Amino acid sequence: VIKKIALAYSGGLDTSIMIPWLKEHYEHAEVIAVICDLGQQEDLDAIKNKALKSGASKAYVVDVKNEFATQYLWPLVKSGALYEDQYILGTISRPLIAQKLVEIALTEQVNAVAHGATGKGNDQVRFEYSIKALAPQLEIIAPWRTWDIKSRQEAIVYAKAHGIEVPVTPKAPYSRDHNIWYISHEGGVLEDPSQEMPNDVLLMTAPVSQTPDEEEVVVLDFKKGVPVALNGQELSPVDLLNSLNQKAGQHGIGVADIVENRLVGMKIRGIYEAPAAAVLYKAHKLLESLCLTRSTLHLKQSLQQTYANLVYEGRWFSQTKQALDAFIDVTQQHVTGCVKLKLFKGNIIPAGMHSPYSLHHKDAEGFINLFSLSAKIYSQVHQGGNYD
Amino acid sequence: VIKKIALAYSGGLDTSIMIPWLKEHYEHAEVIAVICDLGQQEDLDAIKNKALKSGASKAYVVDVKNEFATQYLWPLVKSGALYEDQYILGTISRPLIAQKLVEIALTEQVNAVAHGATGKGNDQVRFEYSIKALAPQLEIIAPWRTWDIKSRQEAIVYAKAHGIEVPVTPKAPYSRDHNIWYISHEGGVLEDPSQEMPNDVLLMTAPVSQTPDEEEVVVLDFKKGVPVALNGQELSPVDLLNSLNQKAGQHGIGVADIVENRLVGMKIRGIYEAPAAAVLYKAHKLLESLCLTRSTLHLKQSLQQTYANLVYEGRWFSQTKQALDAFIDVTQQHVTGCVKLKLFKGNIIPAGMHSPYSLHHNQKDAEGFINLFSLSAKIYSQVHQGGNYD
Amino acid sequence: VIKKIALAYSGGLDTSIMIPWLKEHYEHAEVIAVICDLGQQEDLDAIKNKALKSGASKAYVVDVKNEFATQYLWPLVKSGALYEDQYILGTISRPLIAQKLVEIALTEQVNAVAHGATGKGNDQVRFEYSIKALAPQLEIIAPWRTWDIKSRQEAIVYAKAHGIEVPVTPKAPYSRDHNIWYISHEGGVLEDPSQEMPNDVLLMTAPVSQTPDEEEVVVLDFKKGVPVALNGQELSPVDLLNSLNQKAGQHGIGVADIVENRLVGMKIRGIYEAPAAAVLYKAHKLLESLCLTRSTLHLKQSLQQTYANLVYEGRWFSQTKQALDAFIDVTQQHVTGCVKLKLFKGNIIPAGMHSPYSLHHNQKDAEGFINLFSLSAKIYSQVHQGGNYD
Amino acid sequence: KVIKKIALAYSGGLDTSIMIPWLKEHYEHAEVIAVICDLGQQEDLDAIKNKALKSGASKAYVVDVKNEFATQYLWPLVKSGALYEDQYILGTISRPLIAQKLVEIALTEQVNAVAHGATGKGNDQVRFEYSIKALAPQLEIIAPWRTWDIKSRQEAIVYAKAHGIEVPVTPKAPYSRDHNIWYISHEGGVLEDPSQEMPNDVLLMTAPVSQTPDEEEVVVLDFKKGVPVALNGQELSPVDLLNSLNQKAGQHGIGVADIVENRLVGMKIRGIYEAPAAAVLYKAHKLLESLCLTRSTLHLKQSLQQTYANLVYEGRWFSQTKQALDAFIDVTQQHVTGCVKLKLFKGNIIPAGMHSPYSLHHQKDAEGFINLFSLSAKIYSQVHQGGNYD
Ligand SMILES: Nc1ncnc2c1ncn2[C@@H]1O[C@H](COP(=O)(O)OP(=O)(O)NP(=O)(O)O)[C@@H](O)[C@H]1O
Ligand SMILES: Nc1ncnc2c1ncn2[C@@H]1O[C@H](COP(=O)(O)OP(=O)(O)NP(=O)(O)O)[C@@H](O)[C@H]1O
Ligand SMILES: Nc1ncnc2c1ncn2[C@@H]1O[C@H](COP(=O)(O)OP(=O)(O)NP(=O)(O)O)[C@@H](O)[C@H]1O
Ligand SMILES: Nc1ncnc2c1ncn2[C@@H]1O[C@H](COP(=O)(O)OP(=O)(O)NP(=O)(O)O)[C@@H](O)[C@H]1O
Ligand SMILES: NC(=[NH2+])NCCC[C@H](N)C(=O)O
Ligand SMILES: NC(=[NH2+])NCCC[C@H](N)C(=O)O
Ligand SMILES: NC(=[NH2+])NCCC[C@H](N)C(=O)O
Ligand SMILES: NC(=[NH2+])NCCC[C@H](N)C(=O)O
Ligand SMILES: [Mg+2]
Ligand SMILES: [Mg+2]
Ligand SMILES: [Mg+2]
Ligand SMILES: [Mg+2]
Repeated sequence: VIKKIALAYSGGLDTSIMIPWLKEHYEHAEVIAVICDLGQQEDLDAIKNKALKSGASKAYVVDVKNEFATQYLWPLVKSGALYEDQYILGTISRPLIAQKLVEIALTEQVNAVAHGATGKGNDQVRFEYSIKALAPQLEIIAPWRTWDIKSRQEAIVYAKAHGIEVPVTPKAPYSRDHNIWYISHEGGVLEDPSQEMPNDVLLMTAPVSQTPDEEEVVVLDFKKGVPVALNGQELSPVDLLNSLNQKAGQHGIGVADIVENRLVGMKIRGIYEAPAAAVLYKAHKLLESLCLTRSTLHLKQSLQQTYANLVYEGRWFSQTKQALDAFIDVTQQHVTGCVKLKLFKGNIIPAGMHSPYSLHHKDAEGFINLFSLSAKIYSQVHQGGNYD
Repeated sequence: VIKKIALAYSGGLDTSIMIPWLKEHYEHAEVIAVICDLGQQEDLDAIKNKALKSGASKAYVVDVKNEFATQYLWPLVKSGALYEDQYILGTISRPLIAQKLVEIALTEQVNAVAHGATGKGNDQVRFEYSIKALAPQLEIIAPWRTWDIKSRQEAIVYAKAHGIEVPVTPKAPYSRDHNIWYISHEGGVLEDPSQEMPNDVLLMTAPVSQTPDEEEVVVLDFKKGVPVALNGQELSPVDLLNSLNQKAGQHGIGVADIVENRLVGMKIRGIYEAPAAAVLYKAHKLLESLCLTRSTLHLKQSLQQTYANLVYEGRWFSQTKQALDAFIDVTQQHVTGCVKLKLFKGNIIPAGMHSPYSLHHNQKDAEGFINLFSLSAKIYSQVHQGGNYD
Repeated sequence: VIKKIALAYSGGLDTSIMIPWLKEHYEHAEVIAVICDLGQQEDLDAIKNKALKSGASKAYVVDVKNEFATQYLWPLVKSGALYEDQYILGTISRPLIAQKLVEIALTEQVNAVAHGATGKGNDQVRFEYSIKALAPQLEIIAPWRTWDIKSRQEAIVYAKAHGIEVPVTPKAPYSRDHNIWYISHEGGVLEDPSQEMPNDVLLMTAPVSQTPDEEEVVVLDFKKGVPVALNGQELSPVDLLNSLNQKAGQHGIGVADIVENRLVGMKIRGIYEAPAAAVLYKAHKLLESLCLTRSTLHLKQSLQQTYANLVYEGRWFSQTKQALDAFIDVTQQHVTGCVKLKLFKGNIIPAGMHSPYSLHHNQKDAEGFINLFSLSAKIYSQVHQGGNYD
Repeated sequence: KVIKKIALAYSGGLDTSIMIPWLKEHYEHAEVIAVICDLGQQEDLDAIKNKALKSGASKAYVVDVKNEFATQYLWPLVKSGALYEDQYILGTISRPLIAQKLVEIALTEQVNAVAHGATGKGNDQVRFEYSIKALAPQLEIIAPWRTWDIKSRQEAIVYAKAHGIEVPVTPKAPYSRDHNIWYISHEGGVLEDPSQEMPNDVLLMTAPVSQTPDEEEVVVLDFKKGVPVALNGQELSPVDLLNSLNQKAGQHGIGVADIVENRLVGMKIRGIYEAPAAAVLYKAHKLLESLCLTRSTLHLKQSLQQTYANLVYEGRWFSQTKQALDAFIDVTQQHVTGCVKLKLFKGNIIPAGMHSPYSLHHQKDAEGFINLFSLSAKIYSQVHQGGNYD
């Protein structure tokens, strides 16, 4: 008996019209909106009011920027994971959105939760794996998989029919996602990989041709694998990300133009901006090269893909992830020190690093003989053979 | 009796004095010098003549640039491997040097082979693993592990006592290696990772502040994972690497400043220049992302570290490498197409790609996939009711 | 328009009633049946006649036992793969069934292919992945996912209303699959892992208490990773498997009782009989331990899970599988020799092995190896003075 | 700087007995402290202590480490599920513990050096010395087998007699053995020919299958967080449970492995290993994991078993790499809690039921899952139209 539904509400046209749609298809159902502040830099008061004006009985706005940075982005930094060796995994936000939706749903005695992810992308998997992992008893409603709205023009017609304001502004040329960690752009003319990136895509990163002609030095202090200070100033994760995004963005750093494999089974061409992320990944990699032994570094690097795939596929809320985090946290115990980097014209240039736990500071013949003994034996057995 | 020794001879003071040293410690032994042209851009006829003036009975100069490109660098490009996710592995040349040394050693019926790799580095392992893999019967002599010479001034004293001319110009401030693929710099003041790279290190790459203010477009055509044309012009591998090294180096591309783990058990700070290698790695990665399925891409990426460690450790001549190469060659069958890149201020910027084998092209399907993909998570959370994942 | 359908036909009641059901739901479609002889040891003439009596216009019976052994089981033996470290993967037959279904469909102007795998299992994924990999243009029809028949009694009602004869003998208490490599049992009272295996499950393996009191020696010759002779007699793959299944089954060998993760999201309890497979896996493992270097063995063992998952998931017809097969075939080049084993009371006991390519054959070297192998540990403990590894 | 005191890992053999006078000879006025560990080798340790004192040791410690061997070494090993090269139960996991106790006493006694009696050709010298460097990088290590002029057992006997050490006539053991609560190892002698079956005088704790009981024996194992806590309904300490299970499973002929393994020191060795309780615990642990872990956790954990096994085999126990693996493993073991019933019979460990409070064992969706799971295969086959996967 669906009497009450919690909707992950982003403020767009689509989730706005899902409020009356949900109330139409679940008779006398009350709809509560859940709005997360992830750093998308939108007017959340206006989004809250729009949810209420659209028919929600309540509209929660939850500021999750610090929780996102400390509970999601910091473990990701520690993992060093890049999906398919290229993608900075900004959709790590989806399980956090799901977590807040489920938390509020359970305090509001709702029967079902809903989200506005489309029927063709990855985000629907991320949302629904997370919801099942957190609250297997909650019904999930995905209007894009059910309703007859097929186009933006149809959504606009429906919006006007239900008193939802639709002012004229052209269709966005690109489908975008924005949080404190990244900006993603896909769709439209981007879906043709034979074409270069158009010049109106980037939103927070300067094209290299307009970057400063003087390099900028940044000094990052890390403790146990995460950054705690910038240029000698202790900063919260959010403040450090904000400052580093501004600096590295001004210097054109961090743009990735990639073709990736979706979980749903097709390839997509995406543009990703993440200036601070690129700088943090570089500094973290340098410190690990100083502070981990060879065997630890090699084993940890061999698990980056596993971690990246888990994040990409929405499997954050799993024992598998818990076990990887426990492995990673051990490896990060001594990843503590100072990394100086020069930002300049899209480049992150090493400028020195140090750590109180730096490992940088007749035997050879015996090592060589025993290291190569199996090769010597093999070649004696296969005399005259080659390795072609 | 050791009557004949083949020496891998690079032309420095050290391998020059190894010639009388070997003749002294192996009485009446004749020494044959083997010099490889790997693209180090040195006067090899001068090096040949110095080998003979130093007491070598014969001095071979073998031009192996083409074979280095096709038999080593092209498999490396196909692998996509980077040691510790950073190093472009220019010492992939060491097994080739060992291969030419052994080939000549067997032709000349020598009793032993010798090399001048130092006793503290990786190159001695690379040479000696390769020699044992190719010719386990040959004795190996490494003078740096046997002789009493410890410093350059000690080598100079020895050279004077043994009729070896000492070059006027001193040893560079850095230990360097140079071939068509890369230039490496280590040692000296580079052994302090707390300092930035000095301004006198780079030899083939412009500093980014001194790069052109206009971008340059390059177009690379690939066939089965390797580049066959640049800007619409079919080029041999060596000509293509040469051209791309010039273009990308002019635009400041490809400098790596890293701390790596040696095989011999300690970390070293190195500077690596490899402009064309960076451009080819980028283009190859882009084309794989278009032409491989997800499962093939993910499996191949998971073997890159294995390949990189094998190359770094000198294990090129092994059945393990042969098996990896067979796997890689299958995955490269359709990595064929065109990649356009912009070179600019140290950046390699995607400018479009296409492939006749590109794999890039209902709502009811998604709900079923979601439910079964997530079923195990739903069962787990029902069993551990109320549990967190903290 | 779907005018003609090829149905993978096993001869049970369910695939029999699918023939009239397909004709009802695809207006006047012709249905041809494809029956594979995989070693299920059934009366294939009776199955062929039952397909025709049920309304099939044609019923092909294809003997695929040699193709199965040489093109599927031999690569599997070479891989050493066991799904979740326990399961011998007898459903490697499903891509072969799909391959014959498609081969015949494309000689018969067929528009759609059909199979009788249930909607809850793995086999439907295996069939339909394979069909899409081989012939993406063919439509696929799975009646269990579409029709309203939900029980055996409902199937019987439907058979009676459509002229399909109902067998006198009931449904077996277990869902079974049988080919030359294995017999699988699941469902029924087996779906309680808290209970031991009932005494009426096993079909080709003696209970251990009912095995001979004298051991039996078998001698297996291998060439390039696959068995070519048994007790000094060269035997075809099918004859060797048949003989070894009889011998090892009589000695109680090869029963696995496991809980496995399905691809479709849930765990299942299965009983698997595969006597010859257990013996061949053991002999192959022993010879690899003799003929492979350490690095090759370790790398190959690290890919067994990948291969096992690929087979289990039905991804046989993929470039990923082709690349793995290329890797594996290199590693098998020297896996050639003789393994003697004692079969006794459910045990496979090594009794000696040899190979012309066996790799089994100073104190000063050890100290240097130890010091450099341990140098990284010494540096770390000097840096972290007073620490522990708790 | 002058070596005044040496701590020696002292086993009671002839070899470490004569190392006390040898050490005192080669390090003038040095005293020798013997360190004897109780690992379950079932020897008279007070007699070994007395022999050390009689041979000239100033102090002789006997450290009972059986409980901590089980809880700090064997229990993590059981939780890992690791087998070296998929065959070896890793009984030399004891070597880092021996080194740890040696180093503790070394530091307490303010000695200048530690010594051990491992030979120059084996793995144990690496295990001891890696551990010693990881725990105490400042301590000098003395390995007399790598230094002294004693080459044979007969020479060791001559030396013992010239230095007052009792050598009564008792013939050379035909095999080199190691024994602790976890396993017994046998190698050397006629075992070094893999073409020969195991001789009938090898086994010491495991019945040959032909003399095992004719009635099966049920054991019930309760596990909590991946380790056994009770046997047949009785809570037992780890040592008591291992002792009881070794007796029961040994009586039923369980757990003998006859293998060829790759040494770290670069060559293969043929070994016989007995470990009855270990085989039973490994089987029970594997069954419980199959019930309680999700598929993705099981697959990832199984993929790290080889890493863990190699680390243990190579002596790298005292490392951050091991600590990180243990942290991963411990998370996966949090719900590996429940009851496994097994039948021991004639060398077989037969599943007889399992249950757990955390067991994970309990039409339209399947089509959508199939279509998206197989979409990349369909796209690939449309691009490579009509292609094959041979
Ligand atoms: N900050 C957020 N708070 C709550 N729900 C969110 C948030 N961001 C995304 N979602 C949910 O995730 C779904 C998918 O995100 P998204 O791709 O941004 O679509 P959209 O916001 O509906 N459309 P658009 O205007 O093009 O961005 C949304 O429909 C919401 O259900
Ligand atoms: N092109 C080459 N041809 C033949 N042998 C070579 C070549 N390059 C390197 N070697 C061998 O490898 C050894 C190690 O190389 P390297 O570190 O360059 O030492 P080096 O040339 O003797 N000294 P330096 O002058 O400081 O570069 C050399 O001594 C030679 O034995
Ligand atoms: N040897 C075979 N030849 C052709 N098709 C087969 C063969 N084995 C299995 N199949 C197909 O695979 C499907 C699933 O196999 P299976 O689980 O045995 O179902 P079934 O045979 O229809 N029912 P049952 O009588 O309980 O064995 C069958 O319905 C057929 O479509
Ligand atoms: N329980 C133990 N306590 C102390 N040291 C030990 C113990 N077991 C082994 N060691 C050390 O490990 C070394 C190698 O073990 P091992 O192979 O048993 O040689 P051994 O005891 O000297 N000779 P053997 O009588 O043939 O077993 C010994 O020489 C000791 O230094
Ligand atoms: N709803 C969105 N626009 N999401 C951005 C998707 C980014 C990227 N393709 C991913 O799947 O992680
Ligand atoms: N002799 C030399 N300078 N060799 C260059 C070594 C570069 C790098 N450290 C490597 O081991 O591959
Ligand atoms: N239709 C059948 N009876 N199939 C046998 C299934 C065996 C095993 N569970 C597997 O998926 O491989
Ligand atoms: N000293 C001994 N006898 N040790 C037994 C060695 C067992 C096995 N070969 C190993 O290296 O682990
Ligand atoms: Mg949005
Ligand atoms: Mg040189
Ligand atoms: Mg059947
Ligand atoms: Mg002993």
